[PDB]
Amino acid sequence: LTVNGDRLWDSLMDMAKIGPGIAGGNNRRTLTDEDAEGRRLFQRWCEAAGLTMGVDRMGTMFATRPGEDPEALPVYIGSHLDTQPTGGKFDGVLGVLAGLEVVRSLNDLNIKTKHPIVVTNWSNEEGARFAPAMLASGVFAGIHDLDYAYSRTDTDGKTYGEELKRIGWLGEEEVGARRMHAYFEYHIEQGPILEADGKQIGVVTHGQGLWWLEVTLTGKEAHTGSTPMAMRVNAGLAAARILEKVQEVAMAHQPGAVAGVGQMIFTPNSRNVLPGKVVFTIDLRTPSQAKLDSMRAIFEREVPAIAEELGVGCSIEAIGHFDPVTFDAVLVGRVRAAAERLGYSHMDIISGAGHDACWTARVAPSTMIFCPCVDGLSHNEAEEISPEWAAAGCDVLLHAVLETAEIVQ
Amino acid sequence: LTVNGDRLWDSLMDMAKIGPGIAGGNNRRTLTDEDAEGRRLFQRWCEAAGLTMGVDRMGTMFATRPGEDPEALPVYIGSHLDTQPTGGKFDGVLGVLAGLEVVRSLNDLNIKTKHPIVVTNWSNEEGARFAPAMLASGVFAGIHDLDYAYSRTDTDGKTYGEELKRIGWLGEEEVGARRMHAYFEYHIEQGPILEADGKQIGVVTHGQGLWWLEVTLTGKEAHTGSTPMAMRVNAGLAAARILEKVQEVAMAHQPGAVAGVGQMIFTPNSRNVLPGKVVFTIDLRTPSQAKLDSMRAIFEREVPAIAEELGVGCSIEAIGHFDPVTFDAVLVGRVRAAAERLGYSHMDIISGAGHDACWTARVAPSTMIFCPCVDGLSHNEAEEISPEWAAAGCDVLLHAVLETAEIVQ
Ligand SMILES: [Zn+2]
Ligand SMILES: [Zn+2]
Ligand SMILES: [Zn+2]
Ligand SMILES: [Zn+2]
Repeated sequence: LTVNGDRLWDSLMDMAKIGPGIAGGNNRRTLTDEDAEGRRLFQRWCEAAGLTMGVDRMGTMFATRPGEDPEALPVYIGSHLDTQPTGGKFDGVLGVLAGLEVVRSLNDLNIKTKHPIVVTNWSNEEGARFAPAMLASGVFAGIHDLDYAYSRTDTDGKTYGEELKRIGWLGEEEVGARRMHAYFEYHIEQGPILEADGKQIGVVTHGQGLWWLEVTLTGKEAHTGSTPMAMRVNAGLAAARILEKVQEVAMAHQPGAVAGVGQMIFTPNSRNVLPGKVVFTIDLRTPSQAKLDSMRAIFEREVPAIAEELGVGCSIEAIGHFDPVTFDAVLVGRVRAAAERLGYSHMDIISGAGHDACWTARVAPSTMIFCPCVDGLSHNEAEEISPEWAAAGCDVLLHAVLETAEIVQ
Repeated sequence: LTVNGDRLWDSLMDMAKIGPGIAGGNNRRTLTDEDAEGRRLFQRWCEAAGLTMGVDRMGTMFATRPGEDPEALPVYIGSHLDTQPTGGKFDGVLGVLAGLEVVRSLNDLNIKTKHPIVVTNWSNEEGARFAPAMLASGVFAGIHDLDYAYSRTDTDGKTYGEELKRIGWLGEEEVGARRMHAYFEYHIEQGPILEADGKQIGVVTHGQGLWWLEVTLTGKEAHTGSTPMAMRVNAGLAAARILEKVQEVAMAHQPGAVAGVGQMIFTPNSRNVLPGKVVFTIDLRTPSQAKLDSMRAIFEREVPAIAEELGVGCSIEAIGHFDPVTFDAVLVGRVRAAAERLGYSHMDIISGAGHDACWTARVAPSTMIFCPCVDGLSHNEAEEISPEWAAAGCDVLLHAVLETAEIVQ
């Protein structure tokens, strides 16, 4: 049994035509008109494949294929259609549309299952327009209330909840109200491991835990000409030395830990004035609870000490956190076995990023499947997979789901 | 014997009322309409003091007080009325309005001079809106042609030359056509030295030379979750290590050198994506030619080696440069002597920043006078001096000018 990879591929290219970016990728941020366009197209496809559409109060979309057991809970296949402003075509979209290809493959064969199958598009997974990321799955898994989620505002000062109403995807359903037999998410690695190790299938075992530590450094705004070295209070240098320490800390915890900085903000950011304020986020991740606690403790001690070294003030706010996630070992094994059975090359991998699956794992037996991506490139328009990679993992998805939903024939 | 410090102070407070900033300072950037308003008020004052106004093709304003010798070249008293967006009330303004106070004090006493005195408001000294700084004095001293200066455009894409015409300060006079007997500029220190050493008067002997080395680092945009440490090409860490090098190089060149970074720009600047591009300016300065060449050479060699260490691409563009300026020893001497005779405390100081004086020094015997400023604060709305500080240095200015222009009696 396999999926129609050509049909999968075509769907990916059709969805990529909505909210196209500036370089062959996508800018289809959550709750834009472009996102509404993608939602509608997906719904059209879902209906054409015999699925009934449910929508929750966060706008998550649940497309149900009936099971033959009316008491059986559904096997959910989820991801997200929303993208980064420099979005790739495959991040998120692959998982959603793989779920759709699974259905279509089951419809082609008239397969009946005991469990219903529900293909799921989570609202605002990316957290690019409204933070946090994984916002709708967050409410679903009880991580935060609807109120909190609704009040998230974008860089235009519009709220999530207003925008959700504006495009008319404020659904009827209570968020978190569905119980899942199981949850699968198929996604690109967003990293270079599978490609570099030549593996078609990443058997996701865990998701790495993280802290986002937002560091605000307070310097003295001082002309870089007229201020002698000995009288500088240099928040940019402090930031710099902290970035070194972050690298040193990450390296002391190898293997299987990361830390680094993506976002750095100097104020005023003039060429001839030392910053009054420097803000940055230390992103530290590991599947190892001990390493995550250890890096976080180290940062809490050393970051202000490095600031203090330069007379720079320092406050640290935890703006993101979850502990390492263990995917359901039975579902993991199904994915591993299916990859073996299908003759695909495969390895076990840690999910480096968070996904909606990391939240569903709290309320439901959850796992993920990875396919490779070229050069580990993600969150960028040049993000690439082959149709062969797309289909390989969708095949593993088909098998793992069908084993879980249970074929009636 | 002295200036009216009350009248000086009042003029400062009147000028600070035009294009007021957010917080006690000024946003009266060059060739804004509020710049035009400041120009107009200064002209009104100038005319009421018996000065005739000339304007060059850059909009520099030259207010002449007659001399008794019709062949004598003028003693120029210059600064600028344009401010940083978060400008202080005193930067530039003090010099121009001190020139006006000198005139008024000479008029109060009906003093005649051999040399005419010209009060000068240079256009776009700050270089906030249209870069570089010292644009009008630059053209005056032949550093750059009118073409280049006119073609400077702001962040809105309006050109300097359009804007100059818009406000109707495109003057008749050929830029650089005036020959100066002498040039004085009275300016705040913009640094903490005079304040820290309890001196009222900075006798400026030299202006430090500079290089501005804009470094563009090319990294790999890579998710900070999904990318293993060993596969990162981290342009932000490269930037960090370069900032540390910059500090270590600065500290090796003490005494009498600076280097540091005010401007840092990460792209895309997301929390979960390592930058594809980091741009920053290494601002390095010293009155020592040897140390300036040394620092420059060391950066040109070591910055790419730091980048190469991390696999980061590196490109260095010199975006600004002038050599150390020696102010005219005779005019320096007069400033020092006038401070001594008047009983003000005083020290020799190096101009940390560039000023219009540093360009006039090419075509004319030039010097500067500094007064203190609170905490070295400049290019910020909380930039502060006392009326006492303002007046002490304007007194030294009156004496130095009158000795140079020569009293008739
Ligand atoms: Zn995703
Ligand atoms: Zn993503
Ligand atoms: Zn100035
Ligand atoms: Zn200034």
